[PDB]
Amino acid sequence: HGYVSSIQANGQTYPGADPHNPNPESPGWQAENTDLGFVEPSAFSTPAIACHKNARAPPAHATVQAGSTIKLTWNTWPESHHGPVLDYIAPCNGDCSSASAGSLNFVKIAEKGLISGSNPGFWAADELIQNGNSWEVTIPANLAPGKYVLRHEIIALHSAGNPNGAQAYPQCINLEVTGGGSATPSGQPATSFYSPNDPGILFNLYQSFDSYPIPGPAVW
Ligand SMILES: [Cu+2]
Repeated sequence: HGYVSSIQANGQTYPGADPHNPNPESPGWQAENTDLGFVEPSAFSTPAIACHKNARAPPAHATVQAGSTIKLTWNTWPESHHGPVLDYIAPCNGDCSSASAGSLNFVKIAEKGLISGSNPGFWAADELIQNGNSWEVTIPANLAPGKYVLRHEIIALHSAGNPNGAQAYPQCINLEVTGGGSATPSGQPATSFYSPNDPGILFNLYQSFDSYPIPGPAVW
């Protein structure tokens, strides 16, 4: 349990989207993750998996040049919640202030899963804790200018050995990308990412293994 509480682009720092205090200057999507909780695998076929429960587009955006870095800080992250950290992006039409999360066509732009070991092993989520509860996302240098939605996610696997036990923590952020990129992605809705029986979703931390198959589509 946790949420993205701060968003940095050089510098400019923005507050994250606290579900108990919707804030007009935050570029984080305004969701009903009031427990700072997760979306369960049975909901991976519903719009909740895009930007979290009942998420609504915010009226602010972070501005960032293609090729530069966004640094995201979580308010906290528990050591128990081992799992991958994944980043996706979708173009957004219009000013992105009325966009439906379920209609966004995302591509994956970065991922990290198991780093080393097993039972339970050391994971991207553990690195995120060691970094200071923070993660960096590089916006692809050839991404064309425009309005986009960044979807940053941890999938916690501490109960994922049981059916419906994985816990997905998506957090969406409105971006305006600037610069000299030329390419636009051809993505798919977030309901296409994951299934309850994917090997990286139904995954037992508490045994020996030497790899982890990261779920979702290929990095763009
Ligand atoms: Cu939790």
